[PDB]
Amino acid sequence: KVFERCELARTLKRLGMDGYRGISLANWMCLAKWESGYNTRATNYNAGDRSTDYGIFQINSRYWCNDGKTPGADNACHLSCSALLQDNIADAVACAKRVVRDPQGIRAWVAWRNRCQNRDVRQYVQGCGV
Repeated sequence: KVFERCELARTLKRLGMDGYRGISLANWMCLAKWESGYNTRATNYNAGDRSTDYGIFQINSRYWCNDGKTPGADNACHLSCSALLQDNIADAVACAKRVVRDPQGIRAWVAWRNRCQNRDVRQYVQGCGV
């Protein structure tokens, strides 16, 4: 499923993401936008370390979900990586919340640092009623 902007903003808000561990909804939107273009089916294989990034937040298999094919990987969200490819993003949101509970917070995603940190992200939620 490829979400429309405001559709996603409200979906995320209903899932309790607004202000989760101090992270505004606009930050999550900017993250999903740059990670997957709001596409829940987005996938990226990393030939370098044999891991894959899954879903709307491009959550990596080396640490967060299990796909059975990533060497010496962890599964901190305790989810099959397939759960991160559903149209329903509840499990992906649960996992993204897990990711940010760690030291780096939202900084865990390099894309956020590159495209969202110290940027004007207001435009991501304007007009969405959130």
